[PDB]
Amino acid sequence: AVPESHRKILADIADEVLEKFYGCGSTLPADGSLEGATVLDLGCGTGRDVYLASKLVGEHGKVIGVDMLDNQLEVARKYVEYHAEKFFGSPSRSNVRFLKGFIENLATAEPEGVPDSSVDIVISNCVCNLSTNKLALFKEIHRVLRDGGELYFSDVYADRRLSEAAQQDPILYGECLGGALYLEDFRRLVAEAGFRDVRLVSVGPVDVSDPQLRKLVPDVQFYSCTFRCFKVATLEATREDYGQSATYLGGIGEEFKLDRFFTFPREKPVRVDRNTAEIIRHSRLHQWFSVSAEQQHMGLFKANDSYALLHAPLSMQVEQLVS
Ligand SMILES: [Ca+2]
Repeated sequence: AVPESHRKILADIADEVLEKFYGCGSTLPADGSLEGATVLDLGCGTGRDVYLASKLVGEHGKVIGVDMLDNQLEVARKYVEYHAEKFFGSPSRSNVRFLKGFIENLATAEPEGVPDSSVDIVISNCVCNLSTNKLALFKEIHRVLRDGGELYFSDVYADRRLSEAAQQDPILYGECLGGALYLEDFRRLVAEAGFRDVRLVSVGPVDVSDPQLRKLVPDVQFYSCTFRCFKVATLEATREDYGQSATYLGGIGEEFKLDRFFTFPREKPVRVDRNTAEIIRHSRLHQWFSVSAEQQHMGLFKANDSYALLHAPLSMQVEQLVS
């Protein structure tokens, strides 16, 4: 937890914001990739993650938080000036705002709604499983994102379908296990929402130890997954070879790790499927990459040392890439 680069910025953030923040922090993409981005944190709380992003996006970027806990927002809302001077030398130069509303309908949040195609990166940590309608949440994320933008988030998933009994249990529900999707049900739902290519960034195990809770979910394996789901018009459901290479140019780290299949060393050409090329080309990432032209179609993409897993269901990717 807590990368070194963030550590200094957190030391700067108002102690009331940190003391009262509920939850784990939203993980963020590589810091350099955030410059100038518009970022939205679903379930922002006291604003810990909003304020951290504020600094990293710089003065041209902007950050929006949403949440419906009155108490937590009121804290967030009154340290705007604080952080605008601590990051940007004047108290009237804040690049952030907090909105009150259900994450399921961003359009009706207060002061203002989040308009269509206005956001580069949507972040959240552990909001979906406590959510009332997952599909409507995902559809709404897709609405607010611009082309090339991404949902970059962490949640709890399961390696199989939970029983109605487990879904009804209030302790399980509250731990965000009860509402966990089977990963394949997840992949289909999110695709029905418009996101056709889901990329695994990292995965951790989650254990249920308490013997009676465990009895509702006997052999179920839960995982904490961070996924990134780009909104890019040209993506297909399959990962197809059109003979391309991408080359990370430098500037935002020694190397760029797109997901658990694709790592790009500075100035070394790496062969890529066309989905991966389109993500690079239409996302903010284009700035730090060179992507070669589409040739003739060559079949499914195999020029990767884990290609069989690359095409396998999410379930197999996750379980293999923990162990
Ligand atoms: Ca949060």
